[PDB]
Amino acid sequence: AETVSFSWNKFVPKQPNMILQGDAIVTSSGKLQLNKVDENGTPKPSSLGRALYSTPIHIWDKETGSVASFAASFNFTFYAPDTKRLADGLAFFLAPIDTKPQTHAGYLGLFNENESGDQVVAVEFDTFRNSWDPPNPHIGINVNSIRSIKTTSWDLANNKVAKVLITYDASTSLLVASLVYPSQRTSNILSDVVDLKTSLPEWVRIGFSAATGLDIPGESHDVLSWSFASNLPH
Amino acid sequence: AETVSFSWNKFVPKQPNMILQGDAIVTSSGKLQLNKVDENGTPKPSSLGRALYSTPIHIWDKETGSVASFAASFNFTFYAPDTKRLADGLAFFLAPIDTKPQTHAGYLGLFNENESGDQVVAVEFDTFRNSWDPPNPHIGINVNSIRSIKTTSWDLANNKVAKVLITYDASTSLLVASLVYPSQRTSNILSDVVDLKTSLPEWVRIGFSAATGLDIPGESHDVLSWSFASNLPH
Amino acid sequence: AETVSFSWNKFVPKQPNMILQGDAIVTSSGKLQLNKVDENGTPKPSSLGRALYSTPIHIWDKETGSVASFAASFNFTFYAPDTKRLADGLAFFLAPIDTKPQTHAGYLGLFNENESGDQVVAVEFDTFRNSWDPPNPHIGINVNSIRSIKTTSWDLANNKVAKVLITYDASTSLLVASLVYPSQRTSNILSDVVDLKTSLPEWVRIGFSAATGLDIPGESHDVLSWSFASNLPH
Amino acid sequence: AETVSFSWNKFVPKQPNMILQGDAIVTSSGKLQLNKVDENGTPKPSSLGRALYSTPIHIWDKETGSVASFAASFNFTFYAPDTKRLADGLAFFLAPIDTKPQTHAGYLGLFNENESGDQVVAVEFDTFRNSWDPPNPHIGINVNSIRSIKTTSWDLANNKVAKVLITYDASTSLLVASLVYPSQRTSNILSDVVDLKTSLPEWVRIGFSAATGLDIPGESHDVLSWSFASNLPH
Ligand SMILES: [Ca+2]
Ligand SMILES: [Ca+2]
Ligand SMILES: [Ca+2]
Ligand SMILES: [Ca+2]
Ligand SMILES: [Mn+2]
Ligand SMILES: [Mn+2]
Ligand SMILES: [Mn+2]
Ligand SMILES: [Mn+2]
Repeated sequence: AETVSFSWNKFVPKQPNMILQGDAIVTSSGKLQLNKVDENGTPKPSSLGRALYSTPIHIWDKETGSVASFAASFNFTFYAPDTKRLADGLAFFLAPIDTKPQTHAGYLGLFNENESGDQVVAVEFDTFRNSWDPPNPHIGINVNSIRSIKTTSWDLANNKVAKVLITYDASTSLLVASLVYPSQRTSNILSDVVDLKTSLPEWVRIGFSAATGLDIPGESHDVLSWSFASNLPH
Repeated sequence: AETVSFSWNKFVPKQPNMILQGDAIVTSSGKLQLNKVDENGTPKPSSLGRALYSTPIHIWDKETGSVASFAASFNFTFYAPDTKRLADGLAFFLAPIDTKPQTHAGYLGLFNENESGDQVVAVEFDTFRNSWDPPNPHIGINVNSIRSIKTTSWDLANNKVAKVLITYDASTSLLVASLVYPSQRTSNILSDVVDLKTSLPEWVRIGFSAATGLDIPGESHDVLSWSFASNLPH
Repeated sequence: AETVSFSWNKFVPKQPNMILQGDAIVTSSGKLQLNKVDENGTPKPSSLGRALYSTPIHIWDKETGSVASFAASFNFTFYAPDTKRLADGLAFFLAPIDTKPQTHAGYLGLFNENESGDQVVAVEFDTFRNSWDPPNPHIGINVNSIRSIKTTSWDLANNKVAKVLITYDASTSLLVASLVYPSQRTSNILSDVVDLKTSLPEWVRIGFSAATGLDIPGESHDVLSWSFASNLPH
Repeated sequence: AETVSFSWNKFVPKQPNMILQGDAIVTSSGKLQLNKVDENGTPKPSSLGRALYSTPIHIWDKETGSVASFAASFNFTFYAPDTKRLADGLAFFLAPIDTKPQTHAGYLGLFNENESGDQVVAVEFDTFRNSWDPPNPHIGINVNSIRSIKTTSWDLANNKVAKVLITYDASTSLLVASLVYPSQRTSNILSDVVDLKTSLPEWVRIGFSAATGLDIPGESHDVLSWSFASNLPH
């Protein structure tokens, strides 16, 4: 086997094991703040921040044919000055080692209009209905496209902390995404199969991406903690 | 801290670390078969089997005031000769060290008519609507009563294997129960708060209980694997 | 695979997951005190206490032929009113589920004069030279006999805490025993091969045994903490 | 807490999570070969290869004052065409993020003549007696100096695989280094206290360094596997 793991209950500014892109920064308060915010703490429209764990992960082996199973968890929140006008969302994803930020707003920094997507697999938390979207805030599974292969309703709550759990079982190629609000005693879950061998390169970096509304502030997105474990078998 | 854990991908007949009650047995095939079955593999009505992990778990400390966080997973299935007439269900639970089987059928071997329940906490997978029940097969959280404190719809499927995950976070006293059918790419999740300090004794045994229909065969219930981890803090 | 593990930084009187034999007790102070002691804290000669983890461990599989790898750690100490007259020692061991205390003093509660030993594997910390012994306090590897298959010098220290680590690698059948005194910055290590398949039953209980001098007080032995992990492969 | 871990039973050429310096390469055979070798497999004198795990480790916190505990293991070997003329050795170490190779031969690529050492902590396996050295191959604990704070005899064996275990317990600041030859059923152990807070920077990279004899071939050094875990407390 080949394994890797990590856990933090907080971020540390300038931590050398995280790559930051876009507007993403880490506050003295230990928060990974993905989007730029006004004085009064008001998200600025057209913000785009990404953050990637520095060490590349070995996700599958062309030689042995093995695919890793993995699991990630995190806590996050968003703040919306106007609960009625949200945009655009947050995503957890896997991409090529040299991944750079893509289009903002509704493309969540991952993808691009008029272009087939890099090899990017993501789990989205989407607040804004684009043409390709279902109605309402949803959770989705994106496989090389911002046009989700499967979705589900996300009972979101402004300013409350959401506890997220993502899991991938190589044995069934089944990806599971669950989200829970302890404050609310509320919960959501989504699942589908994903072939990692056909959607990602052998080695990838994993991380976060979030965007504020194109022309509106939408909501800011902050990640509070992060945990992650991968097991690639012999 | 104080921890304990275990994992098996199969059961072994006569394994000395499992307590069996009722009709529960372990097949040569490595299945923990909770209910008695006809020649043709047809569940017998009024069957009741329970099985408990032999070592008692330390769930909370009256001295320090600490409460354990824990997590359990398992795979299970049921077989119903007649999909239209199911009964009664299966449960995962925690009870006092000296726990014995209670009433069958709709009481899931856990509880009793006309009696306040021992200190029993359970997560149920309920196939039969009793008076106290909501309509349809559901998943529930029972806290000393068969009358669930909270429920959710269970998209079940005859003969398919369900992958279950139960979690308890002392920090928020939030219990989470999730169930997934990889065959179906289908999933369900439930959550609520439970005060272990007021609902269980310091030490408990954890295990399985299932019942077939009172006067009908309902469905049989088999557990295939079991994993479990507890962490009681200083 | 099949795994089990546990960890405690202290013992709790009456803990239901420990079996006590002989004079062994657990103090309110969280110490597993193996031998009986005078008012003034003076060991009584001919004391014999054993303690076993309640759940039986699956050490090897006659069917699959697999053997578990495992690891145990603990902290312990002894007190000797007279450093010049020590006896007899302490042992960590594995034995049959129904193991009962054997001969005391130099037999460490494990074995018997004039009898071939049950299926008992042990790692000893031996303070008293019996006929079969090398000179000086030593650490040994006993395989069904109190006459160690291999030994090494133990730089012991009265009243100081020793940190012990025992490991078993099925892949090489190599058992490793290491002991460290942080106070002293001193350390000792021993290793040899042991065939578990030929020296123990499939299932065993693991635990501690200690004896005070036959006609002298020797030293008392206390275990402070215990950790343990086993992995039996498919 | 803050943790990180990893395990590999083999290296993969071009793996993106390892930094290679000097002559270090990874063979198709999955071996991390630290030193350059003739056609016939004969070490070339004045070889110097280092290899570092790419992600920086958080070893202590100036803010909280906490220091990590950690553990590393590995398998390694050396080949000596002439068992009577060995040089110079291998080391496991921790250094600053931007660590570069230093002096070769007896300086093990870590240090320099006439210079006080960077903040480098190491555990050495030393085959050649330099002026500062004790007689015979030894294991040592180097703290900012190639002049070991403590040493012990190393019962080495040409061409056999050694299994190494290094541990650091913040609670006692005690570093433990153990080495075992299963082929030989032979073992060695060393321990001393090390103040990480005064000998390393908060963040470091960990890795391997080995050197062949100045003017002689000495022995080659190959690392076969690597495991590592760190836990930095709140
Ligand atoms: Ca959208
Ligand atoms: Ca019911
Ligand atoms: Ca003796
Ligand atoms: Ca030297
Ligand atoms: Mn969407
Ligand atoms: Mn119900
Ligand atoms: Mn002896
Ligand atoms: Mn040296």
